[PDB]
Amino acid sequence: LGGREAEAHARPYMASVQLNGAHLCGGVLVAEQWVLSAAHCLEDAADGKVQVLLGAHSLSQPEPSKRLYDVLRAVPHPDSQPDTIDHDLLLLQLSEKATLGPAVRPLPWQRVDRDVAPGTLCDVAGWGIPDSLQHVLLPVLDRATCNRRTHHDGAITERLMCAESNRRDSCKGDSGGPLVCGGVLEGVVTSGSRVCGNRKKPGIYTRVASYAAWIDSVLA
Repeated sequence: LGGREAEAHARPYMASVQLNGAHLCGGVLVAEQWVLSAAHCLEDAADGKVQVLLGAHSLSQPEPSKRLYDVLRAVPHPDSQPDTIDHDLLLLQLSEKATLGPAVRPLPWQRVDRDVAPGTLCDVAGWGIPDSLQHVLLPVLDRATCNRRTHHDGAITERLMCAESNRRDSCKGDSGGPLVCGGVLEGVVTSGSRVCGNRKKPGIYTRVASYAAWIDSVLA
């Protein structure tokens, strides 16, 4: 473990989904040629060019591991739609297998369909408003509380999970950012609301383990 040039990055699985050269959404490298993000990211596809940037820590600094990849195909869950929070997953296939290294490496995702224990501190990372990749450990909430914190609209299914969150988070945070617990991908954020108000809201993430068969079916 020594390459005088290429530097190691703490979160080598983070991918930046870009549109016309600017950060659109965070994503996670889950296989050499696949990046998982949220379907709502490709919402207002300005019809521009969409690419995936890997090996980046900071989007405003030169780094030897940064590499741009084009997208061969974008596969949103078949049941996702703009007016629902459900099945908000999106798999992007890169133009070619990503060259892996100290700054580029796939992250294992949870295939065992069981809830993350409430209270567990999970790593949420992404590029907010962007510069250096931002990350915070947020505690997972029990579904009961989350349901009541969402004003009880039964919006939280067993295919979704919740984490604590502050205001900036719910308005200035990465719109496709993963939720990683114990080094395993567990969730993908469902929010993208850019309107910053005083309305505090918990963080809602799509549980990847809940869509294991689908992810498997797509990557096969």
